[PDB]
Amino acid sequence: KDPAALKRARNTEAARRSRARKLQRMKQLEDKVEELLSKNYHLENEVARLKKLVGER
Amino acid sequence: MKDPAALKRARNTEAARRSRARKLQRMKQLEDKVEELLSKNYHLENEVARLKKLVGE
DNA sequence: TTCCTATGACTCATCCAGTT
DNA sequence: AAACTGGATGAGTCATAGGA
Repeated sequence: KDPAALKRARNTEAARRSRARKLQRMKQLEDKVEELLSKNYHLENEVARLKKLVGER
Repeated sequence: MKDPAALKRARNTEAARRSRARKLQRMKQLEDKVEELLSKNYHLENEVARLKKLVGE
């Protein structure tokens, strides 16, 4: 192992934990986009229900 | 002396430029929708507070 | 066989952070 | 210390999977 050799198999792992970590950062941004659409589904229905027992505007 | 292989890299290297613009744009694309959706749903939460005050809970 | 791209993995040159 | 020690980012290149 030169310090370049040591260094390379170690950088190679820090490039790794980051692809793994970059995978998670988008799988979550998919979920915050999911739940927000389930919340807009239930919320505009809720409005149409209380809307009905009063007026249309 | 030359480029057999310098054509295979200058093309693979375009392809990695390309594959990486896609991931860049699905990521900014979803994040705008997290801001957008967020915004619709506060307005709707307010309209629901209001119609449950016009009428009730 | 043979060719060709799209994506994972590894290397390189930076650059940044903690730490004393 | 804008230079120790070692991790971490961006972009080219390598190894492979899939496609035709």
